[PDB]
This record gives sequence, C-alpha cells and structure tokens, in this order.
Amino acid sequence: KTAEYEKYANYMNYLYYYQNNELKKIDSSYFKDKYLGLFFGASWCKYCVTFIDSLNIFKKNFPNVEIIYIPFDRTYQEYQSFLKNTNFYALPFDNYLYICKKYQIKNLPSFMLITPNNNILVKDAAQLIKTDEYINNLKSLIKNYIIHPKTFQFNNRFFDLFRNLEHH
Repeated sequence: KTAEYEKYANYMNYLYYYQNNELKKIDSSYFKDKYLGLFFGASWCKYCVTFIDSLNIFKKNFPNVEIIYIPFDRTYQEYQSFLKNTNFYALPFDNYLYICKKYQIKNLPSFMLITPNNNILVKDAAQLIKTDEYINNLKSLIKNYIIHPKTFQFNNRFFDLFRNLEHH
C-alpha cells in the first residue's frame, strides 16, 4: 500500500510544455487555485488542430485560465510536435481513456472549464467559445462564481480531478 500511495500522492506532480524545441516541465503546485481549461485532443484529429485557433483567441481573453492538453496522440513523436506547435501545458504522454470515461467525453476535440475547487464550470466549453457573446458572459460567470473550500485527497488537486471515485 505504501509504495502505491506514495505514487498517488505524487500523481501528476509535473505538467509538460515545449519552449524552443526543448521539453520543459512545471510543478503541478503552480495550478493550485487556478481555473483550468482541459483540452482533450490529438494531432491526428483534424478539428482538434483547427480548434487550436479558438483556444488562442480564448487565451487572449482569459489569460488566467490555464489550458492543459490531455493527449490522445498515436505516438510520442506526434505528442511532442503538438506541444511544440501549441505551446500548451500537457499531461505526460500516456493513456488517458480513464479521464474520458470519468467525464463522459464522447469525442475529440473536447474542452471543459474547471473551477479552482475542481467543479465543472462549463462542461462543453468547445461549443461555448464559438461566438463572441461568450467573452462577456464567461467574464460574468467567473466573476460571480463562489468558490467553496475543498480539500483534495493527498492534497493533490489532479488526483481528485482525474482519479476520485465520484463518477460511480
């Protein structure tokens, strides 16, 4: 149990990103108390690639929402090229079907907005960000959202977000 739970306490302790052809990492603690935008995608997914343009517009208007790529690339080579092209933070290249199942994600691309306490602010944020009324409406939604304190298992926000049992 000890070895397994030490791994859980350390689960997702780094997120990754590219910077001038160089793979970098950041402590997951940086994301504590931040709104997140979870982008489920893959290099081989035509409309995931075009969706990058929508995410760039989103980041311009919501710079403090941290975009995290949840990858479904076929190869690590595609994963690296996707990170280099988008400059998004990303989960390490791995199998994330379990995240799809937990959130009932039906297809790619998908985009979900997550509150600092791991609630779903907008489930289908890919459709939210299609037309221009979203900008002021989302500013209002974030401004008005009341964040009630939540303690996460292992004090690990990503373990709670991706590994809690509440979907059952």
